[PDB]
This record gives sequence, structure tokens and C-alpha cells, in this order.
Amino acid sequence: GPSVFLFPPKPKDTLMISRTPEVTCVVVDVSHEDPEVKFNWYVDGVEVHNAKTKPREEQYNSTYRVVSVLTVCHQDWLNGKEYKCKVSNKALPAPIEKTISKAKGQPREPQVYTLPPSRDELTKNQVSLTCLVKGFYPSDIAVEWESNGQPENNYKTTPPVLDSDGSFFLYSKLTVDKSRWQQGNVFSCSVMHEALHNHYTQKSLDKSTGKPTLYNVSLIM
Amino acid sequence: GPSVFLFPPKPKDTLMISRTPEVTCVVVDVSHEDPEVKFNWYVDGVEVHNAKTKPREEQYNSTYRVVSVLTVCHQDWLNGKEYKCKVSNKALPAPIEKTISKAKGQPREPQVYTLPPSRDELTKNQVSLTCLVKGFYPSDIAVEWESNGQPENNYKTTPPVLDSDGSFFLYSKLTVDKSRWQQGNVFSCSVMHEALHNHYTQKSLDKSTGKPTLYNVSLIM
Amino acid sequence: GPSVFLFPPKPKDTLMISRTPEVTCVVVDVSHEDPEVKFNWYVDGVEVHNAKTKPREEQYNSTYRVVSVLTVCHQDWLNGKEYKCKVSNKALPAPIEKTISKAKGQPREPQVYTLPPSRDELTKNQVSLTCLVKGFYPSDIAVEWESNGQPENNYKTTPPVLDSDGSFFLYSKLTVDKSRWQQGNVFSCSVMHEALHNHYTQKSLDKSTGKPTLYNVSLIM
Ligand SMILES: *[C@@H]1O[C@H](CO)[C@@H](O)[C@H](O)[C@H]1NC(C)=O
Ligand SMILES: *[C@@H]1O[C@H](CO)[C@@H](O)[C@H](O)[C@H]1NC(C)=O
Ligand SMILES: *[C@@H]1O[C@H](CO)[C@@H](O)[C@H](O)[C@H]1NC(C)=O
Repeated sequence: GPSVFLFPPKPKDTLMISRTPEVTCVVVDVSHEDPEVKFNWYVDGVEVHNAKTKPREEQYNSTYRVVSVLTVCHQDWLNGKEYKCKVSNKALPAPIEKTISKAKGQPREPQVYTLPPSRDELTKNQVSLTCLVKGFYPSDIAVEWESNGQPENNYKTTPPVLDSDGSFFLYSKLTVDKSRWQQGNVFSCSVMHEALHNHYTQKSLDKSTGKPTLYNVSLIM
Repeated sequence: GPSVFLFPPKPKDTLMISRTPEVTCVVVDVSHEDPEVKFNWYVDGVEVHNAKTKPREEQYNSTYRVVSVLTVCHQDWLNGKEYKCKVSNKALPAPIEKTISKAKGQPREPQVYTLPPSRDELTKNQVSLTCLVKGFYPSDIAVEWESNGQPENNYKTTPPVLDSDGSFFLYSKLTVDKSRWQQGNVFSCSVMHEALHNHYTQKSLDKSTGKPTLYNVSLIM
Repeated sequence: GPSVFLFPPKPKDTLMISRTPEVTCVVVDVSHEDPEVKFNWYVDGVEVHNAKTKPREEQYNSTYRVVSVLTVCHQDWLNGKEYKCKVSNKALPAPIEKTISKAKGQPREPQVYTLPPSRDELTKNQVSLTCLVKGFYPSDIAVEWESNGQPENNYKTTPPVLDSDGSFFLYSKLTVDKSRWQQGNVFSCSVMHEALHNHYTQKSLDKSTGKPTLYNVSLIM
């Protein structure tokens, strides 16, 4: 019958209280002869009926795609609860199940450092801001830029990369224009990792004197 | 017959991911003729079975006390979903039902400040550290002190007090010995309020009353 | 069967000469059949005819209530003179005598330390100062605020909180226009308590009480 996948929740959703995390069981390549799609979610051997069933979606190759969204709770996912998606279908001869949980590795606290642009790139119209996040295990991590408490969109982030000690490390290149950088604006890097206390951290990068790299102080003594 | 209370979960438990939030409903004044009690837990009317009942405690007034604890979800409680501990017992002509939820309102974020001890304080055996938490809403915060990631215990916190502009504020004195203070220990105060980003903030305090304020700024370049 | 309540004066009144401490005796449950009441007092067994009685009041319970007020010189209350409230009511099988005097406990002098506001608040248009009080027994104390001999009213005080050593401690944040604090206006926190010398003390504040005078500045490069 139709293939059934599994989607883990975004680690940013799982590590943030304000965000709702979801465990997703998607079905792909479903024919029109079998529109009946059923799910049975078992958490640690306990069936849960709280799942929400999204509408089916038709692709260009005339296949349905029914999305099974289950609202997961952060304490559950972080503590090691197994989530079983038992789907019984007409086109499937037998029920299909897939097991998903969290990575049961040894947590390692990320170290976050922010680096100002070097003077080489101070000639262009847009400077690059670097957020080094090294020494964290595992790769379930997310990073974004915030300026004066509001989100920043013009940035990218390299995927985590294996290191010498077996941990991971990744970067985040924030492209702001030269003027806003040169006004002394405060840019902050936000990193959410399971090993971090409160699953959050922040580093600030001022223009001249907050981080001493170029020095000119009107000291108030 | 018996009577039923309702304990909201601690704000420290609710606003911290690693902690376990729970709604405790307490039944006291239970006679010997009806010692067995049934707990039906509802979250917006939906029954749950994950509540862990507790052994009876025989009170000195010739009665019992049986308590059932439901571990709530952080998203569920902090959103404002209702919680009803329905207690069924033979003695009660009508089973007791009470409902508790998060205090609805406009959550104004706190503005944490920290105040180093006055100069007159450093002439005593122990100093006191002030962590002002002003202008928040509502009055559900637990404040704890930390030192280099270690917990602090010798501190007290004033109950939240009203503020002229309708908000709240509160205080916390950290009693530490003067010697550790005078070395240059990095003491920090930890707040957890629902209106913050990640519902957590930490304010640093060190020997200097700010960088350009105290005895000398030994510039090293 | 009337009941004779008795209430001490507010401690703020008793500690300070200008305000008037008073003996507030209440006769409650005064039936309408025998509503006429006679008031008597003893000062260590001596009748005094210098008191005044507030007029009769009506309540929602179809009963009567009266309150009488006797002027007390602060010395008599301070050294524990005995005040007894006698009521000669016609609905009484016997006169009721209630004895009130100074609530004698051990005294410990409050140690008033005032703390300047932190620079983090200095960005706001309002600034909150602090007058910590600690190590005093018992918890009956009034803290006021003044500047240039003129009292301020934009202040709030937290209720006393028990300390580790059995004493108490409390705080008093007062908010001012930032500019008013910026020219180094003085701000004295008055503390009135029995254990203090003269039942009164004060500690001042100034833009330069957090900014010292010694500056051993060093430039090592
Ligand atoms: C340093 O900053 C001061 C701020 O008053 C400014 O006037 C001065 O030109 C600056 N000097 C530099 C950038 O060399
Ligand atoms: C000034 O700073 C230096 C840094 O080397 C320190 O040794 C010295 O004690 C400071 N001065 C005072 C008066 O504390
Ligand atoms: C002031 O700083 C100088 C330079 O470091 C040092 O030699 C001197 O002892 C300091 N004065 C003090 C600590 O009183």
C-alpha cells in the first residue's frame, strides 16, 4: 500500500515553552480507491486519542497525502517517551507502525561565541555576523538572530558538523547592512539546545566598545 | 462529609521545562466508614488516568486525607485550560468539583535589577544582595539565587506587593558572608515569570557597581 | 451578650510624637433592647475621664456596634502601662474587662542600609531607589521617605519577612523622575522602630553614594 513516513518535531519547538511541538505521521502515494486513513498513537504503550487529522492533499500524480498531527508535550519528548504511529488502511494489507523517540546520547552544553565582521568586509554594503556554536551533542539545535527584541530574517545557518571530540559545531551568517551595523546597534544570537540550562542562551555583539576589538571610549568616571 | 481543596502548580514548576508541574487536589475529613475514594480528573472535561494516587494519611482529628496528583502539561496549564478534580465518595451526597486555571490577565514582563550592598554593609560579617523585580504581572514568580551555576539557599524573598501603576513588584535578599563577596565572586539572581522570553532571566552582580563606577577601571590593552 | 474587642494603636502613631496613638475598644453584638453603653478605663488601675466615644453605628446583621477612642501619651504605651476597657452594658450578666498593654518581646535595633539604583534602570524615565531594613524585632515598624525635609509619597514598602536569626527585614522602593535623581538630590529613608535609639533613624542617598571618590585608575598596555 501507500508508503508512510515519520516526521520528528522541530527541536526549536520542543525546547521552547511558548511554541507548540508536534509529532507528525504523513502518508504518501495514496490511491483514490482507499480514502480511509486511520491512526492509532501509542505513547509508552498507552493509546492517546488527542491527535488531530489534517485534510488529505492531492499531488500532481493523483496521490493523496494525509497529515497526522499529534500535539506533543515537551516534558514527554525530553524524558524519553516513545511515540508509535499505528496506521491501519484498506490499501495496506496490515497495519503499519513506526517508532520515534529522542536521541538518547550524552548531552553536551554548546558554547556560543559571536564575532564581529573583520575590517576586510567593511568595504561592502552588507556585513556578515558570525555565531560559532561548538561542542554540543546532539545536532538537535536551532539558531536565529534578534535585534532589539525583534526577529531578524536575513541570515543563514550551516548544518552541524562533526568535530574532533565527537561533538558538533555550526555557524550562522547574519547579513545586515553597513549602516545599521555601524550605528552601535545591538545584535543577539539565540541558541536553543537540550543541554543548555533552560534550553536557551544569548550573546550580544555591539559595534565598538561593548566587545573590545576597536577601541575609542568617552569614559564616564 | 469530606472537603476538597485545589492547589495550583508552583510557578517555578510551570515555567521551567525540566521541572514537573502538577495540580494537587486534597481531600480531608474522611470518616472510617468511607475510606476508599475515587478521583476523576478532567482537563476541560476530558478524563485522564495518569494521576498518581497517594497513600492515606490518618489525621489527628479522627479522619483521613487522600490526595491525587495530576502532572499537567506545561503548554496546557500555561495556556489557560481548565482543570477539575472531581472527587467521588459515598459520604458526599453530591461529588465535589472545583476548577483551577492560570490567572487570566495582561502579563507585563518584569524588569529585573540588582543592587550591590551599601558601603556600610561591607563593615559587617555578612552582606546582603538585592534583586529588585519590579513592574510585572501577575504575582506568580519564584526567585532563586545562583553562583557559578550552583544553587543558593541562604536567601529570603518578600511576597509580591502592589505597585502604584497597578503592576506588582518584589524583593529578595541574599545573605552571604562578606569574605566571599570581597574576593570578587560573580553572584547572579534568577527570575522565572511567564511574560519573559523563555520565561527566565538572570542578572549578574559583581564587586564592581558597574564597570566605570567603582574603585578603578584597570584598562588592559 | 456583647463582646469587648480591643485594638492597639498603629505602631507608626505610637513611635512618633506628632501623630496620636489611641486605644480603640469595640463593643459588638449590642442588642437593640439594651443598646445603652457606659465606657470606663484604667491606667494601671486609675480611672481617667479624658477619653471620647465615637457615635453608634448600624450594620447589616440587625445588631449594633460602637467604638471608643482614648488618647494615650506615647510614653505610657511604651513603658507598658495597663489599659483596661470596661463596658457597663444592660445586656450583660457581668461587666467585661479586657487588658491591653505593650506587647513585650525582645528588641533588636534595625540596621538600615540604603542602596542606590542600578544603571540598568537609568535608561528609564523613572528610577527606583531602595532602603533595605534588616535585623529588627519585632515586625511593627513604619518606614517613610523624605527629600530636602519634604516627605515623598511615591513609595511602597513590602511587608516584614522573617529572617534566619529570628529577626525581620523589609524593603522600601521609592520611584522618582529620573532627572530629579540626576542632579544628586538627597533622599533620606526614615525608619521608626522601638529598638532604635530615639525611636528613629535615617540614611541618606545621593548620586555619589554609589559613585565613590577614590579612583586609582591604571592604564596597563
Ligand atoms: C571617539 O568617540 C567620540 C565620542 O565623543 C568621538 O567624538 C570621536 O570622534 C571618536 N574618535 C575616533 C573614532 O577616533
Ligand atoms: C587598581 O586596579 C589594579 C589592577 O591591577 C589593582 O591591582 C588595584 O588594587 C586597584 N586599585 C585599588 C585601589 O583597588
Ligand atoms: C593603585 O594602583 C597602583 C598601580 O597598580 C598600585 O601600585 C597601588 O598599590 C594602588 N594603590 C592601592 C592599592 O592603594
